Amino acid sequence: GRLIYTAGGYFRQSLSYLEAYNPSDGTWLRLADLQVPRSGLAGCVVGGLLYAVGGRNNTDSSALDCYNPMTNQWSPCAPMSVPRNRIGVGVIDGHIYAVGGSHGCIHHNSVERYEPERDEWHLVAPMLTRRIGVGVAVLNRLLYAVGGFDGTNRLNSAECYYPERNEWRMITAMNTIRSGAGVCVLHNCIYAAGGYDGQDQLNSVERYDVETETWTFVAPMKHRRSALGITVHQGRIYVLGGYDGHTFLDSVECYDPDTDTWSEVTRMTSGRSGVGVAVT
Ligand SMILES: CCN1CCN(CC(=O)Nc2ccc(S(=O)(=O)N(CC(N)=O)c3ccc(N(CC(N)=O)S(=O)(=O)c4ccc(OC)cc4)c4ccccc34)cc2)CC1
Repeated sequence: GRLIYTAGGYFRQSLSYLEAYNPSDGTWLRLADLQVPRSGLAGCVVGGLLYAVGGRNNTDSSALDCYNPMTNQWSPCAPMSVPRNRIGVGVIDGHIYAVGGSHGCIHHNSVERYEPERDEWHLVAPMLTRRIGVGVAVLNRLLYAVGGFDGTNRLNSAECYYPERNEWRMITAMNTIRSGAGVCVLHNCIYAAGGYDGQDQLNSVERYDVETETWTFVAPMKHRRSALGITVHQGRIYVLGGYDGHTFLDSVECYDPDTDTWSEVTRMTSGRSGVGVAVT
């Protein structure tokens, strides 16, 4: 079936593991290592290929790498215009948007679009706010950028990028300050799980309802975590690993909306934070 893929991460050092999880049977698979270990990166899928974007290696990375699940092989792509650690990523119409992130102490508000048909990156309109450790979600061909750190403030704001118009507009702020949160879209809402509010790692979780332009809380996860991996598979949310203030988790929790519950459904081969994640 489809698999949940987790690339890179951090446990004492930057990692190059690429493992895949099969929710239809609880199995883990070991795939080809990343050529350079990275954490703080994001994953996404376009046309069957997995992409590892940005992060920080063993200095901050502008790398974009493609993984073919059919050949079990990694291949370099065109690099981004700038290094982007703690990057968020979305896909619109087969094009990868790289949002925010950091290069040393520069906190990006810039955004660039990658086209796989050309192996080219191009800058689009910059966000209204600099954000590293920013969650990114794509709903209704709109790209949403949620939380993060702007270099001075941890943020609870969120903005919205309009591709046809090439512009950003703020939207309603979350109830909670969140950097390094997990953000995805499940059943036409934006979900923001976990994060770091400035003093603690969070386990709260709020979804945004576009119509009501409201953020409302939902059942919190069992393990407070930041810098977690997140994805959606067969109508549920999966959060993977992360840091809870003391430990690098190996926990994988699964949110079911209909029942509004978080189950623990497996554990990673080892505990880690700062993984990129995708499903294909
Ligand atoms: C310098 C002194 N010191 C401090 C800590 N320490 C132990 C340690 O370092 N743990 C540790 C914890 C995570 C990693 S990581 O996942 O790999 N990584 C760096 C990467 N790119 O690899 C990242 C760090 C911080 C982030 N956040 C946003 C943001 N802008 O900071 S955050 O989640 O909100 C946060 C977490 C923790 C926190 O402290 C509680 C505050 C905010 C990230 C967000 C998204 C993706 C990666 C992030 C690596 C080591 C050793 C030494």
